[PDB]
Order: sequence, then C-alpha cells, then structure tokens
Amino acid sequence: VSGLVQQQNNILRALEATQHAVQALVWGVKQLQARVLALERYIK
Amino acid sequence: VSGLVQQQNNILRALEATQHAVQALVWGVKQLQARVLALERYIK
Amino acid sequence: VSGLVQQQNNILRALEATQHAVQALVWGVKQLQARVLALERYIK
Repeated sequence: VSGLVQQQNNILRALEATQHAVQALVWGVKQLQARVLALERYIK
Repeated sequence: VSGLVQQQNNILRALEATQHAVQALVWGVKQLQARVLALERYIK
Repeated sequence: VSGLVQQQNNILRALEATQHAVQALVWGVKQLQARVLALERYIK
C-alpha cells in the first residue's frame, strides 16, 4: 500500500491491536472481580 | 455515505468504541482497587 | 492546519492517547493480580 491508503491501513491495524488488548483487559478485570468476590465471601 | 467519508467514519467509530471501553475499564479498575485495599486493610 | 491533514492529526493524537491509556491499564491490572494472589496465598 502507499499514500492515504497506507496511512488509513496503519491506523486500522493499530485500532485492531488496541481492540485485542482491550478485550483481554475486560476478561482480566472480570477474572479479578470473581477472585475478589470469593475473598469477600470467605472473609464474611 | 461512501468513499473517504465512509472510511473516516469507520475509523472514528472504532476509535470512539475503544475510548468508551477504556473509560468503563478505568471505573472497573478503581472499584477493584478499593475492594482489594479493603481486604488488605482487614487482613492486617 | 486544515482539511484532511487536520482530521487525520486529530485521529492520530486521540489514538495515541488511547494506546497509552490501555498500556497503563495493562500494568494496573497486573498489579492487582499480584495483590489478589498475595491475599489468596496468605488465606490458604
């Protein structure tokens, strides 16, 4: 690619990489939520 | 819409979706940080 | 600056800021994983 097409393509690839990283953060936060809830339930 | 406006709107919608997920994750991490700190303060 | 170069520079500055935010949150979730693991290991 080249020109505007290369510039748009770089932006889209970087968005896709950020999207994959965000999806993994969502599931790391939900796995934490479950481990923290288990600790809270145990202490109670 | 089509052509460059369609392509630029697809990029802006994807960037906005990623920004919204980061703002929801910032709140979920603040809530987990407070819950983890309360567990650590109880245990100590 | 104006036209397409202004629109593209605005998208690039916003995408860069979102990528920085996601990398900070990847480290913050790993810090909370370590804290939660310490709590689990002690309780066990």
